[PDB]
Amino acid sequence: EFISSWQNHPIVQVSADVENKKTAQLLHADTPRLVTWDAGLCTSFKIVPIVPAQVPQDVLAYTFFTSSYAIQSPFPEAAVSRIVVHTRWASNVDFDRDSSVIMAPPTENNIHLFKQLLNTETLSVRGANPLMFRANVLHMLLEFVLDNLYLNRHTGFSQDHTPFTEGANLRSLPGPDAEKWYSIMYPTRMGTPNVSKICNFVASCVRNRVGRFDRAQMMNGAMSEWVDVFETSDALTVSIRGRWMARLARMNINPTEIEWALTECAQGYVTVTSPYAPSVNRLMPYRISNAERQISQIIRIMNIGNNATVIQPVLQDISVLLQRISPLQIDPTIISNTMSTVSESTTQTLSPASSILGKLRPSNSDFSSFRVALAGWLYNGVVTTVIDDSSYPKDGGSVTSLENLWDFFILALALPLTTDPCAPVKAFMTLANMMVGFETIPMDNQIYTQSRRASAFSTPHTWPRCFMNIQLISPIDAPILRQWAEIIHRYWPNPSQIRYGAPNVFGSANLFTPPEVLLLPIDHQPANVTTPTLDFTNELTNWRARVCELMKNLVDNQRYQPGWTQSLVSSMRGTLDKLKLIKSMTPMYLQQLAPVELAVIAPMLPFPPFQVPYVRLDRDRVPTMVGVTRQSRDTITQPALSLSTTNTTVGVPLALDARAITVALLSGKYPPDLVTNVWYADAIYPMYADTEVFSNLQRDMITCEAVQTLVTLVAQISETQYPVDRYLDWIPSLRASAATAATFAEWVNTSMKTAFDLSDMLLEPLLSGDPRMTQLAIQYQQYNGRTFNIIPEMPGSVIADCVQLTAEVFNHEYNLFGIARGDIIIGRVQSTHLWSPLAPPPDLVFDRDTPGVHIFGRDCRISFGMNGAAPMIRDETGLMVPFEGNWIFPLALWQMNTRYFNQQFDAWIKTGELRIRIEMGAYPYMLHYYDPRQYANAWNLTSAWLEEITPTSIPSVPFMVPISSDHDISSAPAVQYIISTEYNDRSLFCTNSSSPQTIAGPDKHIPVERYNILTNPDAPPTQIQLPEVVDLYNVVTRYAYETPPITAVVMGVP
Amino acid sequence: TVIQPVLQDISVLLQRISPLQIDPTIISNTMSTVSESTTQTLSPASSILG
Repeated sequence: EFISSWQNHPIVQVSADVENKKTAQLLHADTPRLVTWDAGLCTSFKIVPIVPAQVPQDVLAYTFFTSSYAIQSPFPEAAVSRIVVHTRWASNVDFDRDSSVIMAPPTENNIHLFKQLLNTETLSVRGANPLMFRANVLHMLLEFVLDNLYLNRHTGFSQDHTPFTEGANLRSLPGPDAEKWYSIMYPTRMGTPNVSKICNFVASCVRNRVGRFDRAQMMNGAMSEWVDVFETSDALTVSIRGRWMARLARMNINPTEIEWALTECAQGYVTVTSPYAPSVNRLMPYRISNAERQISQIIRIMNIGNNATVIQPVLQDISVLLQRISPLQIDPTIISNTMSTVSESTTQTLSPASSILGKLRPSNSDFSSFRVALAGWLYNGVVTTVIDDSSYPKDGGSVTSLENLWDFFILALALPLTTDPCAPVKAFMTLANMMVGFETIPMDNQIYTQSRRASAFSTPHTWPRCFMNIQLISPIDAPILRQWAEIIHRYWPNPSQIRYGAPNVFGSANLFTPPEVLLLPIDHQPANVTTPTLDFTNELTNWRARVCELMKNLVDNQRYQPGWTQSLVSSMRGTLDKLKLIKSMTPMYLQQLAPVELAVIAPMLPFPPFQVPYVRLDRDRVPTMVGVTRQSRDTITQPALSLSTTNTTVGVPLALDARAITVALLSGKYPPDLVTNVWYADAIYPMYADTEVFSNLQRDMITCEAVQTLVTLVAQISETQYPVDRYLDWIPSLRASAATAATFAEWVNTSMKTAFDLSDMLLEPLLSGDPRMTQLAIQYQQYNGRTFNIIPEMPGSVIADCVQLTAEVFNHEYNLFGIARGDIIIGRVQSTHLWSPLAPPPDLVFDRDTPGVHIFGRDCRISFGMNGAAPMIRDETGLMVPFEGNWIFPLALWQMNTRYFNQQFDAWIKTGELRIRIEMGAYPYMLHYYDPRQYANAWNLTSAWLEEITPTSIPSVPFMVPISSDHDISSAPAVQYIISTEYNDRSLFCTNSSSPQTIAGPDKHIPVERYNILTNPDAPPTQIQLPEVVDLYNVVTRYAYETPPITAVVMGVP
Repeated sequence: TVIQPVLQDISVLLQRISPLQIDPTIISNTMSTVSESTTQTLSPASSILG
């Protein structure tokens, strides 16, 4: 029943997204589209006709005008012409950034541009909410900048064959119908037969500044490296592209340092070559500062925060790569062969060999879990590999059981390879549990007694006193267990370090450790031969030997031995002896080769290593918390102060299988004839033909760029802690809340993703939380309380700077963007004069300090007239006044009482002597031209505008401006109601451009300062007049650099 | 029985006069979890959501 319901499921949007695919993002990220080439004109401003020229006419014969001879003109030949922004209206690009900003001529409505952001509540299609004008303008400027990120392309030239120029070189545009461009690029090339405006302007210009200006021809017979040309353009886009190219050039590298980096990162196992001769200036933008890498690393950490499903596939990928590169493979039969030789009697009820072989079951697939355990060493910051619960004995076990003895053996060998700091305590408590009743020790309290599950001891606070202080364990009452504790303290592996990477190209994303440094939980000792042979001088070999000796002492104890038959004792000790001297090559591999492989692999990871120091037994330095922050508290501004109380803990444990790791430790063999320097040279060679790392570097650059853009943009509509300029305060804006900021940030993120062609997700972790106080930091804390924090000092950002530059320019050229500044005055003006309403005569306007005015505020209230008395309204001073004179309203005051005010004031405004000034700040505007010789009344337009005002939306202000003429005309009355407050008519370009002069109506010659290079013989060619006046004819640098793939220039030696 | 309608009606009136909107997707996005801890059942993030 035309109630306009069921129009609400419209534009109201959706933001909630299910994001289980963090793994896909982490394993591979889309590369930004950095380099793009533009072959067209580096301009974004278009001159358009508005009113066709008065041709033919009864005054001048048609033979005078230039158009009658079909001569192309650099400028429109029209009665009225104006300037309109139209990004890339002449460009010819290869990749589209799909962020165009286009308006229509002011005679055509342009309201839809300013209602694009937050007018989801606006009903009318012709209206928009003034309070989001600032946000809409900021979005428009951001898209304006983004659409212009292109590199100018060098096309080609041709010498002139006509006397119009002194043999200049003219650049040829690509694409079809290139004829029209030659008349637009070079205004000075036109002939000057007439006295008209265009001909006069051209004749008053310099003649040698046209076409090609300078070039750098390096190689005879190849493309010129770059050129400089005089051609139509705008200073703003030229500056933007210049700084963009400057950033790209700062990011450049050359092949020689590339081969140096690749040689370094491969540890000398791979040799690559680069050419040595005059090149052609390729462009390979891959070098970025360490700060950007740290920012990207922190963002990446915050994604995988406290989630295991996101990190586990990374570990499997690393395991697969390691298995692909490593020379170590499982010996199928070593354990069975060595255990089949022990001697035993067939009359025994038990057989140690049976039990051990039953527990081992070497399924050959155990090296996968061994490899993931190895990979865990690189990410102890977020992932803490631990032994699964199921590996421990079910009820706690007992030393009298053979099965429990073998379980203890498996756990004892498996534990030292995990990244869990609390591992040694669990190793000790594993035996302590089995030894209960048999042999006792003092524990801390009644909860964590000697009979707790060994896996329960997980934090430094639970470390038993007796374990840290050996003397508490009685050498008489507990010999075996004291011996075990001494073994743990004296023979646990010592962590070490190793250098890796190529910092001068790849940078370094290390946070809590020095660059190039990679920590290990095992001491590394480089091998000095390339033909390895079996050796027993290893940490892990000593560990296994000590464990076997401890078991042997346990069996032979006189308090425990008499429970066993002598034959069983002999078999057991023989089995332990066999296990002691097994010929497993894995400890050698871990001590000598594995660190080299990790160092080789690490720089090529998609997720660079993130480590915290390994502490052997210093309970004071065990890390207990790793946190990141993305916000700041209420009043705290300095990140070093709010970091402690605004961080979110990050980390997650991962479970492994002790059986598998023990099998790996026991059954490793090398290929029958191994020569390491050949094996690795053969294996590593393919894997350094991968260019994913450089792509990751570019992605990292864009991440920080976007973060800085977000903070700078948000610092405009709200209040933040960072210093920032402010040029758009005069544009009205609402009192922003958290929700408004979140919506604005979502829009910014969408725009940036679209512009650079990113299909994955960007900035999302920052969207959660309030974006008005963003800050990036990270810290971790030891057990003793000493804390360490890292605050990456934010680098620059070209896009934010360019956006601010365009905003600063907008503070002067707001007319060109279809925006009028100031206020409006509503009042009847009837006369035959021809002044433009956009440039009203000074006497018609008034302001707050004009004598005899009335200012009105929040207390609008009206007393109706009675018995002929005039109605009255209350001034802000408490005076009662009639409906006449000059008033001043804040606009919201009219918005909140539209209907009442219309009904009360329209008659007096139309016919009486009432004039009102509405305070707007800024507003879109519309033009309606009219014939001066005909009667014209503008009351209908103003009436519609007034009546369509809504407490949420207003429509574009309509103006009625006369049409300029180039010959004598009659006059006719005109009734005007709306005039602007100050000058707002900077958009106009020329009037009667094809005629000798303008007789009636507003007059305007070609803006001379827009062509300062041509008009001023003394100006240097490279002068610009920003931010006050944008020029329309500049010196443009066009490049011809190559962007070859990495493998095309650097080829390895097989 | 006398009290019940009064409180119910005032609750409804407050519910559809206030600008506040209750949106649990805030909680869901902040936790940003489906089911962590692939193998071991204990996962506090899933537990609190449940």
